[PDB]
Amino acid sequence: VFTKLKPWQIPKRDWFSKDFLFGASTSAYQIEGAWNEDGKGPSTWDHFCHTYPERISDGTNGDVAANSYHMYEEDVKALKDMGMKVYRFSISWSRILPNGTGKPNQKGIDYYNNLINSLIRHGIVPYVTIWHWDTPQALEDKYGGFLDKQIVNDYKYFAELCFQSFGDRVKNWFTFNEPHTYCCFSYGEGIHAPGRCSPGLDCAVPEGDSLREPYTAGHHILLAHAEAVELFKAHYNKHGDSKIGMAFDVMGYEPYQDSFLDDQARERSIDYNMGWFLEPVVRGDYPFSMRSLIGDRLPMFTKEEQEKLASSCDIMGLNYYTSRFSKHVDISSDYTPTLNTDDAYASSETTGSDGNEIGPITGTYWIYMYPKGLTDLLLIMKEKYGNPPIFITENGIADVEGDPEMPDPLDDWKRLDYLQRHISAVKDAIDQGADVRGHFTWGLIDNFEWGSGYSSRFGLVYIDKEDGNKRKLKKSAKWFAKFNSV
Amino acid sequence: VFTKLKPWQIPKRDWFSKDFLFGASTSAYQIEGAWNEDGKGPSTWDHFCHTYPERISDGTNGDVAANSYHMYEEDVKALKDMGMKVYRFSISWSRILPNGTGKPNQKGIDYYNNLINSLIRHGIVPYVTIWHWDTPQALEDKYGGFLDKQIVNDYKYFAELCFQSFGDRVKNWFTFNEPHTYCCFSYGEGIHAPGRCSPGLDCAVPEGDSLREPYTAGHHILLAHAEAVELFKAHYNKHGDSKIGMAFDVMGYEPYQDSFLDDQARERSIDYNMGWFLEPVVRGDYPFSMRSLIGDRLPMFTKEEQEKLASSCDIMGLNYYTSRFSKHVDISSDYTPTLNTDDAYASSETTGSDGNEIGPITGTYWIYMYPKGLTDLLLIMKEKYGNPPIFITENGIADVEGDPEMPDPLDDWKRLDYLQRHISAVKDAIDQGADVRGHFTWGLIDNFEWGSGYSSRFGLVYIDKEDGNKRKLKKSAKWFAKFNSV
Amino acid sequence: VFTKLKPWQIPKRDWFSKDFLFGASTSAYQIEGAWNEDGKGPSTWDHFCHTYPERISDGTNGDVAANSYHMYEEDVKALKDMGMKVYRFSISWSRILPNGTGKPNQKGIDYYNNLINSLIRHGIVPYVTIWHWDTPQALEDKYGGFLDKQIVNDYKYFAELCFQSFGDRVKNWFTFNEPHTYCCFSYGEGIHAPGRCSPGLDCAVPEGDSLREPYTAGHHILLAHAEAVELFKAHYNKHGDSKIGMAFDVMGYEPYQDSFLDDQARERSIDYNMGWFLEPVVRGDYPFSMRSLIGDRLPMFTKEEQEKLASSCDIMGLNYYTSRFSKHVDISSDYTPTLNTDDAYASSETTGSDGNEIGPITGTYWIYMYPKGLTDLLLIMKEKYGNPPIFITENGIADVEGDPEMPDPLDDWKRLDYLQRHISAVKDAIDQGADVRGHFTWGLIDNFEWGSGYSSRFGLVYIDKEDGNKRKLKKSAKWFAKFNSV
Amino acid sequence: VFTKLKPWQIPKRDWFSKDFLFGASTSAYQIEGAWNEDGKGPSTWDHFCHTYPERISDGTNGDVAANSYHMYEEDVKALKDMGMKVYRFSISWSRILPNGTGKPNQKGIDYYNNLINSLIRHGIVPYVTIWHWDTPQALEDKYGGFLDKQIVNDYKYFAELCFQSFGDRVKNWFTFNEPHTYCCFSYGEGIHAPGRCSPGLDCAVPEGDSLREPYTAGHHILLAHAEAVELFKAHYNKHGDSKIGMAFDVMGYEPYQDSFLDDQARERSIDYNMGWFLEPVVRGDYPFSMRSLIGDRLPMFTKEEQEKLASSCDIMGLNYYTSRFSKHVDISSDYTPTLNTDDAYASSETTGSDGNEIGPITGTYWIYMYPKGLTDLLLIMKEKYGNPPIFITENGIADVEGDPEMPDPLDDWKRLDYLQRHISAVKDAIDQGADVRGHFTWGLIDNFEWGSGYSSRFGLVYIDKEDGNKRKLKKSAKWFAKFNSV
Ligand SMILES: O=[N+]([O-])c1ccc(O)c([N+](=O)[O-])c1
Ligand SMILES: O=[N+]([O-])c1ccc(O)c([N+](=O)[O-])c1
Ligand SMILES: O=[N+]([O-])c1ccc(O)c([N+](=O)[O-])c1
Ligand SMILES: O=[N+]([O-])c1ccc(O)c([N+](=O)[O-])c1
Ligand SMILES: *[C@H]1O[C@H](CO)[C@@H](O)[C@H](O)[C@H]1F
Ligand SMILES: *[C@H]1O[C@H](CO)[C@@H](O)[C@H](O)[C@H]1F
Ligand SMILES: *[C@H]1O[C@H](CO)[C@@H](O)[C@H](O)[C@H]1F
Ligand SMILES: *[C@H]1O[C@H](CO)[C@@H](O)[C@H](O)[C@H]1F
Repeated sequence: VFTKLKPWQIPKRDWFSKDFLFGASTSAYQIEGAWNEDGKGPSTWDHFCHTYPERISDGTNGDVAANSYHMYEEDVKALKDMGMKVYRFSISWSRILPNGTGKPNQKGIDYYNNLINSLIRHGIVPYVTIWHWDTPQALEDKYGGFLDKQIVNDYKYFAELCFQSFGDRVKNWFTFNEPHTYCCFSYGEGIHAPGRCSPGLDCAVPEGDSLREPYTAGHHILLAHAEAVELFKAHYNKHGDSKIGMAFDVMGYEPYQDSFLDDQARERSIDYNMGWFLEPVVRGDYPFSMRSLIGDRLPMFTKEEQEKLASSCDIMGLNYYTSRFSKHVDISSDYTPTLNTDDAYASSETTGSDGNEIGPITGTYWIYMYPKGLTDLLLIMKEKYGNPPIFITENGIADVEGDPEMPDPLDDWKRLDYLQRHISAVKDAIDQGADVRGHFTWGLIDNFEWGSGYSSRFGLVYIDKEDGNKRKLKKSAKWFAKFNSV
Repeated sequence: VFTKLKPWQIPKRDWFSKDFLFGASTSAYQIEGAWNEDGKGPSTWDHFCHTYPERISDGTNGDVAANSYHMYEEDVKALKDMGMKVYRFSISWSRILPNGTGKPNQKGIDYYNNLINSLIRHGIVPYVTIWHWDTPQALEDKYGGFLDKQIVNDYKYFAELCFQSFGDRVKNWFTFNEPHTYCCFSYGEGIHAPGRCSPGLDCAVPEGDSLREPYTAGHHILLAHAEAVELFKAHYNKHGDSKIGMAFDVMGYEPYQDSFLDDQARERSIDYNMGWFLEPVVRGDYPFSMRSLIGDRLPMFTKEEQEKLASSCDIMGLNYYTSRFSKHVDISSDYTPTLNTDDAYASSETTGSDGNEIGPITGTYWIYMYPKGLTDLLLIMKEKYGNPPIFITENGIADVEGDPEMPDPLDDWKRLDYLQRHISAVKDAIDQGADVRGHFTWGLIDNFEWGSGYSSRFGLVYIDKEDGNKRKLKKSAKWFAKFNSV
Repeated sequence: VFTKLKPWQIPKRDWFSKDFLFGASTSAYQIEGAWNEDGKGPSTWDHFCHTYPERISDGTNGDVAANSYHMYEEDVKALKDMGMKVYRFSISWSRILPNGTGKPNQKGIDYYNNLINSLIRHGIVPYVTIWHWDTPQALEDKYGGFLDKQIVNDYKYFAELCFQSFGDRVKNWFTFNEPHTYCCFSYGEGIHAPGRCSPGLDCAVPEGDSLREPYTAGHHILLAHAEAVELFKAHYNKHGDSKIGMAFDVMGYEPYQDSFLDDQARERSIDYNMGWFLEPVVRGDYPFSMRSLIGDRLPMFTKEEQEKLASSCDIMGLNYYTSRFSKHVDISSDYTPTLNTDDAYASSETTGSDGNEIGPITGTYWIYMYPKGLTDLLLIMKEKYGNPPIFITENGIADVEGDPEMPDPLDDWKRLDYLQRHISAVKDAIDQGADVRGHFTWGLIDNFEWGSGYSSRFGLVYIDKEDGNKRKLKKSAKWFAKFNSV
Repeated sequence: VFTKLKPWQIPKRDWFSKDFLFGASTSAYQIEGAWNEDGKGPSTWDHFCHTYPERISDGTNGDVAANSYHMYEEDVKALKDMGMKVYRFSISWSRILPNGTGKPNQKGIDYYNNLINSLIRHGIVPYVTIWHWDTPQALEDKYGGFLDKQIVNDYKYFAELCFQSFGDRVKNWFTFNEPHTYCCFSYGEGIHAPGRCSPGLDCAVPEGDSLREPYTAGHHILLAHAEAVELFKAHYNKHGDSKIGMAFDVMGYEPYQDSFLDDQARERSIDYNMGWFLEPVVRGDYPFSMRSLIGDRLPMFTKEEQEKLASSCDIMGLNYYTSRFSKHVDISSDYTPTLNTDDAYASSETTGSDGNEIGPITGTYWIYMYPKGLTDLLLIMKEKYGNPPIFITENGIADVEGDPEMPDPLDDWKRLDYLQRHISAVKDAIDQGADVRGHFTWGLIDNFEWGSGYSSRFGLVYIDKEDGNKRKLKKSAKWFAKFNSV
């Protein structure tokens, strides 16, 4: 049993202002393929699938993906067929600068220009993510990538190349997508590229430090962000018509039990999941809870860095899927952190004190449906962080390959119902005064879901692997066509 | 200008239930004198005035004080004349056990029995504080007093002697009064006996550690408390008619500025000022904020100790005078704590972000009038800590000797107005559901105010030093006589 | 110490609708100079500085001021450089009709036409104040100016000349600016032109009646207003695209103490400060509190006048700077009013019952920062007076010449912070449903601040007296350029 | 149609605390008879019926009334049969001091002692009204009664005689009952004894001043009250077990229409009806609205009088029947007050702006049922005047002689339903925190209703005029017997 909305509860486009923006997202590694064509350099993700293919659940990789490097016109067509106003895509760093640094790859640039111009031809606004986990392996080999401060200037140069090549047409940018997921998975658990973790943990490269490397990578992301935004505002915003921000993964939290301790744990969960990266772009420092618990493992900003970081986003993206219960862990003699996420002293529980799961499972094991958590986080943005302009830059569910209760990949009523509930939760936040400007479904098309490969399908549009990677509208996509009055 | 209540706003006795208790407090060192009579041993406070007399502002000490060791019948008479229902006094450890341990001093015991029996004769209920800063100097010399765990068992034995000698008549007990003030002043700033602080700070004995000794003393107080309460419940409560708790100094806090940082600082101020000692008797551990900021300087409880501490108070005393603004301090490279109170990362400010003091000065430099802070703390007790039974075991103001705006020591309209506002703030909390059971003014009589000597007068009843230490009712006391319908 | 907003609390242009209007104000006498050029007649203010120069604090006058009669193009340029959408300026009655009545001065008219056309050329909307304290001295000499009903028809004719000359281009008008300040200062205290007060008070011309002349002048203003608005609606609004109202000085009030008496005093303060002039344009009579306290000194309206006055504003301006505490004064034998403002029976106090000032001083002695008072008054407009369209037609602070804490006249972070807090308070009112349509800073440029001369600088733009009256953008002005995305 | 409460909405005794007091009231002139027996002097009411019998609607008077001077034991019996805990009765001044002053009438005293002792024998507490409109005609003849200050001392002496004769047994006193009704009717409209009004108005003695005499009488009542209470507290409250206050007639008010003017009118209605007499005993002065509108016709208090009046009631009685709409009247040229009640500038309307009466008629033309008005006034007491102890000292309805819809005088379901609704409204106020201590129905027995004679029956107990003035329990009385569990 999965209870759907009553029909009079289904969102209508008029619930939202005329300037509010509906769209969908993808990322370069997840859809493009052509991983070695036209001069493209390898990324950490090319390298990690090619050297540790067993770390992808279903044995696949992104060498071809949805083949959007050649089929992008079909991605544009599917957006136009759903009536979407915005497409949020990412630039593959390694496609445009094969060595991370130096000579731009002109074919890489032409590709983005082609997609950009096609969107504009079709009345769709491009929102661009500069970096989406996607680091050139040349920079990884040369100095350990995000673990070395040399990443800061190299990223700055990449960002600049984006502004120069695409900024006359692209007016909305996100520097980084999901720094918290990236740091935890790539350098804490190590299940994501480049696959690092502490000795004795199970990841491709157990030569790292799960209590230190995530913070180091994180700190360089934030410094990279501040440099790029400074450069943008000084030399690439002459009309004053362009906006730049960052997109954050966020989970909602509820206290595990009715207890002032779990109330405190909940605030530590949110600092750690959201405030890690958001509190630096707001005030130029990490949350106090994090500095107090993580100490010398969490680098200090200089005064110049504090001030460059504070107020560095015109827009913020929130990538939201699900929520957890937050359960208080005591500081004690018998307990020491082993993963970076242990430093919150709050375990994320899928079941609450009364023995119930937080909401219904939606397909993949980690997406429990809890739209209230999203409205809650949006009200924190409003009340605590100054109500800056929010886009929901990811929201959606997977259908899991071979699941007997999702036998027809186009009949995604479950995805549709989740998306309708979340859009309705965004309406709730807007009615309560939250400054939300858009909703971008993850994903436009089924794509390579990292460690799960293609086996997790997140698209509004089906990618038929047995039929030449053809784009087919699912039931969800067809609802959007009607909703957007196409 | 000091604005008084309008007359229709003045509390009436009927505002409060018939079982609600109005009373006054004193402590042994502050009123008794007779510091070496009838076999009494010296305390840390005898020693500290006799060895470091220059640490008392006005050059005085407690050798004679109000001379309540001989004039207690006049203290009883003054309570009866105001119509008070309760007298909260302390037992001098050194009077009853001159060496801290061993043979009881029978004259010391007789004295308390005399006071107790006189109160009961006069219809007044005795509430007894076992320890009020007042440690035998023999235990201080032998092992450093509260800095050594041997204090735990020695205190237990003292408490037991109290229960045995006085428990057939005394049914309400506080183990300790103001642990937070005691730890900060006696071992942090070192302005109170035994006068210890870090090398390089200005106190009588700069041989201590202002970042460690306060926590050590504190931890032993809490262990001493748990042992005494365990012993009490097991062997001294056979009728089940007796109650035992602890009394805490508390300041109200308001955020310095409208900022989520100062909201966070405020919660750290309250943990540090109130939760330091209260959160152990509630859950058997210190506040998480304190463990996170203080780490190895804050001792761990064993599991037996956690469980003995949790729910160890039947009643709690709140000693309230004033409030502060709490201002957020960042964890940074350039900042290290030097006093224990630095570990809150929240400075207590008397002036707020708009440049105004929190409330009017009342006489002594640290008592700013802010009755709202008291209602607020009472609602935290209710909402956060389970609404346990609260007594206001201290509340009041000083008149400062020689102040030209308080030229007549009996005309204390200012004290009266403050007390009426605070009683009215207690009524506010009770109307909002806070379980408040009594209000004890500090102090019954002018007394030795520690480092300020007699120059700070806190009494409802004037002690005429030029007229044989005679008790004279002030205007405040006379209001109580009417209020209590005498 | 002057605490600034946290950076995430700073208003952004998007807080406000696209039709909301940001602008700045000036007045003719305060900026124009050229006080006797091109046929211009003298005003009461020319006369009052020339006959009583000692009544201007710093010994200056408005003979040249900012020299905007010749430098208006630089005023326009400074508005365009800040990105302002609206300029609210006043018409000098005496420039356009040197004798008050009769032959128009064509050069006077040409001047306004030049400013108007320049604003429109530069995309800026003109909002025009017809009269801003600025009465022709010929009418003052002939019949005592606003003290004689002949002012009513003479003003009507002046207004008509404005509508005829400028109404094809100007579509928003205010008949009068700050009647309450004008009546109190010019005829009560007498510190403003024409400088009248009761015998025995200290003003230039103590031949008046501080209990009667303010009400007489006031009543004629209101009658003048009703005549001009009747004429406007009947003959100068053929497209129905024009709006006409009045602008009121207002202070916020808080009760001095928690007392139903001070609650009553507060409502009398607001009637006297705001309702004096606003309640006539709403219902066609003065507030009942005023008629009850002022009796025969407060003229009666006829029925025709009541009906002409009621609903006579399409738009209202609120000129807001600061707030006061209102303290109840008793009607008693021993007390009689001497100034008109005594008739409120409520003294305006800068300090409250707890001994604190209402908010921080901002430079000049009478501007205490209290943005909450503005939101409060805006909610009274909404809830009590029918939520008519409100413009904040003045709001700002002075920097005082020679103040050692404002040594650099362009570094006006203090002004900027006050303005950001007030804009944010306007946002608060709008979120609570108040119909606020614009915010005009006082002043566009440093100017002649009446009895304080040039020594009080109110501008967003500095007027460099040592550099040829050159316009220089202050830090506040530069913030507006960014805020308005220029 | 008169809609009754649903049965589950009917008050139960347990709705109220165990100390809450249910009782009934009467007054001396209205029930006693024996108007010239045993040495009793005549009152203003004896004189007024005997000289102006045509001013009593039904041609009757109080010469015999209920004959309670001889049948008081039946009044006691009826209270005991209903289970009442309290009887509020008045002392006839003229019975106990036939000449107003001088030799006490011992038989008059014996009578009250007999009633008092009988109540106590029967477990009923006496609450005594010293004066209830009932002035000795000797004082009326000698100096015009309440119009001369000599009434002040004469009343003081009468009160003292009461305290001396009855104070060992009577512990609760009201100095005066309904001063506002008394002043308006006796000296404004003149329909009550001594029957005075302005020349040209229709009353027995149109030789008075309806704009001045009510205030003069009122002011002396208040001075008389302050003197008696001062004397009481100083010499007749040695155990501190006695309480003294005043009882006020009050109507509820609602604004006639939704208009800030009617909101203002409503506050003037309440000041005039309730605050006239209540604001003096609270703060020692009349309401500001009254001083502002009434000026020299409203006498000033001296400072001694202000302070003697302020806080002069331990208890307050509210006599409540009904409510009105308050409609704003303008201060204008064409309008001058003729009756004292015109000075509120607020007409009391029985019908509201929507054309509906405020509530259902209950029998007599002026009692419209509106229990909400009572809860409202009780919350004003709580929120504005300090929540002093309130008794509802009168509340009830008349059955009108010959009314065809009340043909059986004992079947008073209508009275019962009104009383149940009002008791329930008192419960509402108590639940919202109002300090209400008792409910006394007017009246214990049918009695002489002043200008309406016996034709208005207000009793819980019927007085059978055709059967020897026999007491018969009505349906209402029988409900009380059950309610009070008899
Ligand atoms: O586990 N997560 O919270 C989470 C969030 C965003 C993500 O993108 C992913 N992910 O790609 O596996 C996981
Ligand atoms: O400074 N304090 O907060 C504070 C509290 C209780 C106290 O007893 C004292 N004291 O005795 O100095 C001081
Ligand atoms: O004192 N004021 O409230 C006030 C208001 C507006 C004003 O314009 C002035 N003023 O020009 O001096 C003063
Ligand atoms: O008319 N009234 O409001 C009112 C009030 C109390 C009353 O006692 C009377 N009365 O006796 O006629 C009348
Ligand atoms: C947002 O989450 C989705 C779902 O896990 C991922 O595919 C994206 O890459 C991440 F950006
Ligand atoms: C409570 O505070 C008072 C006032 O500072 C001290 O005298 C007491 O000893 C403390 F217990
Ligand atoms: C508004 O107030 C400002 C500041 O006092 C004055 O300069 C203006 O003339 C008045 F309209
Ligand atoms: C209370 O009102 C009742 C009903 O009008 C009168 O009879 C009383 O005398 C008055 F006190």
